Amino acid sequence: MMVISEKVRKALNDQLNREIYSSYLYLSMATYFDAEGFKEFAHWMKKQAQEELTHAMKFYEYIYERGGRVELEAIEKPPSNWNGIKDAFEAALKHEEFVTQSIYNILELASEEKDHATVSFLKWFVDEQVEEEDQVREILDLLEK
Amino acid sequence: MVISEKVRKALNDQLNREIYSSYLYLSMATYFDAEGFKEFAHWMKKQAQEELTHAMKFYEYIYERGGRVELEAIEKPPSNWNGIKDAFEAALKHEEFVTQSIYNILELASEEKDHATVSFLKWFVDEQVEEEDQVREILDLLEK
Ligand SMILES: [Co+2]
Ligand SMILES: [Co+2]
Ligand SMILES: [Co+2]
Ligand SMILES: [Co+2]
Ligand SMILES: [Co+2]
Ligand SMILES: [Co+2]
Ligand SMILES: [Co+2]
Ligand SMILES: [Co+2]
Ligand SMILES: [Co+2]
Ligand SMILES: [Co+2]
Ligand SMILES: [Co+2]
Repeated sequence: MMVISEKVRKALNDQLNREIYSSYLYLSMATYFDAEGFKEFAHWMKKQAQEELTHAMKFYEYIYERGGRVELEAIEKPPSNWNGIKDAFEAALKHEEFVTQSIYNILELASEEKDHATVSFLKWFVDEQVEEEDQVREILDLLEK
Repeated sequence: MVISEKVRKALNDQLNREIYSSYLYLSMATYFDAEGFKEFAHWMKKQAQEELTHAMKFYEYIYERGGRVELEAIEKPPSNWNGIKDAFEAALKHEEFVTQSIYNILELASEEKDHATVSFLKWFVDEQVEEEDQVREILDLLEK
């Protein structure tokens, strides 16, 4: 019933678990901000946390509409503390660039397999990822002022 | 054409709404730049660019479904607002109109069992919810 390859289902499945860890990382950034009493930065991390679950569930439902199956993996414990405000956001940017590269790797994999549906599915996330990296760069830019 | 004329017209209308939103955000950049709010202006210019990418998504989807795009005249946007908060409230009010308009196309596309168009729009429903919350977040931070 699967109209994607195993290599593609696997890579999509891996990304879903990365989106889940992303939500968890952002949640853990919330705990740091909130403990430092930066309640607005924390509110942004909790919103980002809920959005990354939106990302993960988008991968979920794509995997299944293409006849695949999802296996959830263990979620590593995220850091719960950073050396200041700028450093936590630098970590967010670092993580978002990591997510971007991983999505790029799936896109090239899907193109070499002539998988049009998965290429087209992924282009939506490339744009969101460009937006999400620029968001952090803007925050970092404004903090060094 | 594998979309109905009703959906095509709805999608072409939204394309022109994205085109206008881009021009609105550019106009807001002219205001922020005039007033020295250079960083705000950069946000507007990036948003103007993004709204154009929204326009070209609808463009390509229409042609991919066998429809045609027709570009309408672009209204002159406001040039000036009464301060930063006023500029961002207008943005928020404009985003809410864009959100409603997309839902109306989603409603119509569902009723016609146009599955491809439902699936296309659900990306925009989610982007719209984020874009609304971004400017709402700005406004809350301005009350400060
Ligand atoms: Co808040
Ligand atoms: Co994500
Ligand atoms: Co992200
Ligand atoms: Co977005
Ligand atoms: Co986002
Ligand atoms: Co910038
Ligand atoms: Co800037
Ligand atoms: Co738009
Ligand atoms: Co918009
Ligand atoms: Co956006
Ligand atoms: Co808020």
